[PDB]
Amino acid sequence: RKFACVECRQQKSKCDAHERAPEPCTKCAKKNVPCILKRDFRRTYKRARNEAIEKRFKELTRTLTNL
Amino acid sequence: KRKFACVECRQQKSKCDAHERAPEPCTKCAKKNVPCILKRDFRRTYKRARNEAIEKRFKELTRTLTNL
DNA sequence: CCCGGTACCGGG
DNA sequence: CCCGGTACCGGG
Ligand SMILES: [Zn+2]
Ligand SMILES: [Zn+2]
Ligand SMILES: [Zn+2]
Ligand SMILES: [Zn+2]
Repeated sequence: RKFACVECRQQKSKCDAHERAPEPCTKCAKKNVPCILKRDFRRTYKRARNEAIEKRFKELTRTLTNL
Repeated sequence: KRKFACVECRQQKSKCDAHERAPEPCTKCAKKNVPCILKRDFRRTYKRARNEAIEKRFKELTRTLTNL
């Protein structure tokens, strides 16, 4: 059907791009950011990803310091 | 604070207007001539699975008795 | 901004 | 009727 754009999918917000024609969806406009489409796109769980990077980062640093 | 859908509409993943329909059963439930019940804790039920499963446990029993 | 958690579309 | 699968609300 009428899928939601990348940003709106990431922010789990109501997207009206499919109605906004070539003009960026309201949301992406209210943020002055390219309203991109990609039926393939999947949301990124930020919070998690960060906790991971911090952990994987410390773990790395720590391991290196072991010399 | 969101408006939950009635049992039947949840079971059928159909648009439910139970709320904006006051005491009168949700549109969908009325047309099906069935009770429009509301239960927050209600979870749908996968029919096709249940059936396929029920047929196996039965057919397994059929082969055992037949294989004798 | 982010997301847990639903409502519901579209199609078989 | 049934559902796979995705849009979006409601809130911190
Ligand atoms: Zn959008
Ligand atoms: Zn957009
Ligand atoms: Zn209903
Ligand atoms: Zn109903």
